[PDB]
Amino acid sequence: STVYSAKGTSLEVGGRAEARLSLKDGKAQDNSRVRLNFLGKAEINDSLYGVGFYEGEFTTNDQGKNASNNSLDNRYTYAGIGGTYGEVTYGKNDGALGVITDFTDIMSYHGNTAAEKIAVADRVDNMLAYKGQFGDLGVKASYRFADRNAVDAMGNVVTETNAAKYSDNGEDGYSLSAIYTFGDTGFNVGAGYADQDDQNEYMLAASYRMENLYFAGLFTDGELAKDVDYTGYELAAGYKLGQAAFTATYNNAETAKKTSADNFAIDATYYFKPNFRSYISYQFNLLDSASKVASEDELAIGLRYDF
Amino acid sequence: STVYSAKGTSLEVGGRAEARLSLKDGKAQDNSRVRLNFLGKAEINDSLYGVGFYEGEFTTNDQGKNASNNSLDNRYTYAGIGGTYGEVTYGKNDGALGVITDFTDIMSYHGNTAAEKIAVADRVDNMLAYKGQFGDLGVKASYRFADRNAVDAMGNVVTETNAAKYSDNGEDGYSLSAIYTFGDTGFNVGAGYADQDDQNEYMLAASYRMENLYFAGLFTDGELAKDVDYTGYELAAGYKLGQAAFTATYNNAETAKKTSADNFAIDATYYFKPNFRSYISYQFNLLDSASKVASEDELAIGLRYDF
Amino acid sequence: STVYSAKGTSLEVGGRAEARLSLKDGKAQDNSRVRLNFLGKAEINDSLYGVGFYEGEFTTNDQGKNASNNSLDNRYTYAGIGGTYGEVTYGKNDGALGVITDFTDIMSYHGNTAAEKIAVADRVDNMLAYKGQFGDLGVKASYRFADRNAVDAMGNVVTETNAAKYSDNGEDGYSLSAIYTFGDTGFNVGAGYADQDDQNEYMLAASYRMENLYFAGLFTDGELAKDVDYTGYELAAGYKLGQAAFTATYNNAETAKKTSADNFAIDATYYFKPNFRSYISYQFNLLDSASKVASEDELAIGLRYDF
Repeated sequence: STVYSAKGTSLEVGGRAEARLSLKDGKAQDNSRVRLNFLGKAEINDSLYGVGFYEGEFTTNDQGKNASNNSLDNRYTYAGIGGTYGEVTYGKNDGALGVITDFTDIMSYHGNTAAEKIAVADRVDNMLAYKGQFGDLGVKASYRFADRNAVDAMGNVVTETNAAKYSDNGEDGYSLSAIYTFGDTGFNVGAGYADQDDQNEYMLAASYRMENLYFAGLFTDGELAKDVDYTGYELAAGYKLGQAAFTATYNNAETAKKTSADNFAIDATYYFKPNFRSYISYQFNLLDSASKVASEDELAIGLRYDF
Repeated sequence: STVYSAKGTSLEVGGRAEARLSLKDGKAQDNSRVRLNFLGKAEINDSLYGVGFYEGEFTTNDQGKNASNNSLDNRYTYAGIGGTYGEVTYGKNDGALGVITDFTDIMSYHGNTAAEKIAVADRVDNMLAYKGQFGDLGVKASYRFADRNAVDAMGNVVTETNAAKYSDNGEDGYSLSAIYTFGDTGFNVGAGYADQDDQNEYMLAASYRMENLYFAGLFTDGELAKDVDYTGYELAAGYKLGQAAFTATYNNAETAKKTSADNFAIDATYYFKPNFRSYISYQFNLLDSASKVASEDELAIGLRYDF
Repeated sequence: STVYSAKGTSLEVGGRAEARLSLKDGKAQDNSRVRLNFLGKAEINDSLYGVGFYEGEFTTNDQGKNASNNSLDNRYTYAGIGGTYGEVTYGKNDGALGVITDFTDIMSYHGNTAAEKIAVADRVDNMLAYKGQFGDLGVKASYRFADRNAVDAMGNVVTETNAAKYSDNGEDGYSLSAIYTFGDTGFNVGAGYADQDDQNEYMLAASYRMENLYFAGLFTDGELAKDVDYTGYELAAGYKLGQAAFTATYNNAETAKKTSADNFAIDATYYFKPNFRSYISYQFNLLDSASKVASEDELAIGLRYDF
């Protein structure tokens, strides 16, 4: 029953099977998903290595029939090289700000509703991505090229068979972030910045962990388009008791000077094993009459198996 | 060349590569397919475990060119928990009646043409599924929630950005089945029921196995819509001689009081190994002038490798 | 962390993660891709075996947003049987001429621009494929059935529910090739032929390898439609120095009596390990004013991890 890699010294296969039931106004939606991933690494010498990575996400939307479900999202497709000076990759990979949004994104299902990341800062293709650790300072960066297109003699996009010349879409950008870990103390701070076409943002964050408790704060500010502001605040707390972890978050965002998210959420997660867990979560959506839909609370129940 | 699971104690990778040539009126169609699956299990204690499962189906339809083939069907996406009282899952998984249709679904390619299962009884998402064994009695059940949707102030389906309130599609339902195995004797009986919106059905079945022979009967009856009956009958026989297994079935169904299927089929399957087999099969389609297409016989030839 | 095959004695998992940056007129396109493959083999006796194979290709096209990327191509889906007299498969697999085009297709990214293969000769479904080695002679062949369709009483394609009779698309064809290896000398010659509907072609090739050097020639000639000629020429050279391999090719094709490709290209590839390599490549496109687009040079940079 023995499984081998064709060419590598080794291959790590991972991902999840994650059953998720969402209840809003007593009505049920299946938000379940599978992820499959493949990680290969080639040691070159004891200070240099090559890496390759894929991850896909697979869902269903039957709507009451045994349908054919052709739903795939290639979340990551990259190769890279790393070693003494860090790691650099090309192809769809994470920008710089995810490690900052992680300060307050601690829940099983809810949270992360007021820390919007633009593409170059989040996860996107046609991008070089860098990371490295220098003592207690963790750094990330990315640079994204604008995407080549083909245009007619008037400059409109057409098929390469019938085009006059190449142009591009102006979607270049970059991101940067740093995190300082204060020795063994449990304290971290973080910051980052990103810029792409008419969008820019910065983030600042801090956190503390001590034994069975955790808390953290996050501030996000910038512009999602020309003269369209965005500002967001999140706070987070966590408590561990045996194999159970309980979390709460408060998230608040405004967009174009109007409240766009306002949510307090709490959950309980039970770890039967490190890779098998159940959870239940409730999000109080505190926007007023926002339409009724935009304001509905959410109950979520789940079971998560990690491969 | 060594392959590891990222987080699990173990991972089982399975599926098939199955070459299938279909001939009708001397004209060939490629019905070949690949299935890939991933099964993870986490032992919690010696009476409790967690489970996660994915399976996809992958085909081609070139029609004479070297085409790009984007054909995927996520057949199963689920997690569950089981142990002393049985197993329960959420996400796309089997309803109760497949283990009943299996009494007569014994051929490599043909058969199973007069035992139609509705969605909640077959395989569908937004569904809790249960199974367990109590002595010689095997039981299954499922319950399906209706699917949440979003509607305008007049109650028509629209995008959640522009909706007034949540509603649903009324596609709730349930299924149940039981199978009794009569000790070591080779005798089994089975029954089940399913109900969803305007559809309901029941099934009754029996089978006998003794050494190199097998035979079985199946009866299906109910409604596929309001005042639209469905009744189906199947009989099956099987004979094993060395590494070859030969099967024959007769299947007959009526729908809205008219004959909709009438097929006698026979095949031979040779097991070179437990996981590599060839087959040939012929289906006599006995409907009269039904159009010519609806009445054509089918010859099928195949080769099946299981991973 | 242990990974097993469900039913096989063993399973080989392979493929690649391949980062590729393409630059034309200073404008960047992400041509990166992942391939995943699964190869199973069942030994029957010491002169007979069964085989099953899948391979998929997975890409992204974000165009500056963190998009959902549903891009899959099932490149191979087949099962087969082989042993003393060779191997035969059915389902999407290679026709006969790829092993001939390989004489001059030696670069990491460029080359293979003037050796066009028709479907039955390239890779296509509804096809039997054969290969075998008889002393120093390597042979391949394939035969493709025309694809069944369903037509109305006037002979137009419609759904099988509403059709009168079955017809087909006339897309039958075959291919054949042979390669003679002259003992230990480093010399090979090759030839092949293919025919499908209104297309036919032949190929002739020769190559020499000696130590750190390689060179080769390829000639292709035939018709891509009724009274639409195609002729192509390629030359190739290769030099290895430590872990670096350098290649150059010249490719020239005419179609309907006009020059359709004219490219000289050169590259360098560094093998850090057998399964991890970087490359850089430049293609001089020598067509004149062809539109500007059709004539642009290409710089390509890459990193390739093989699983």
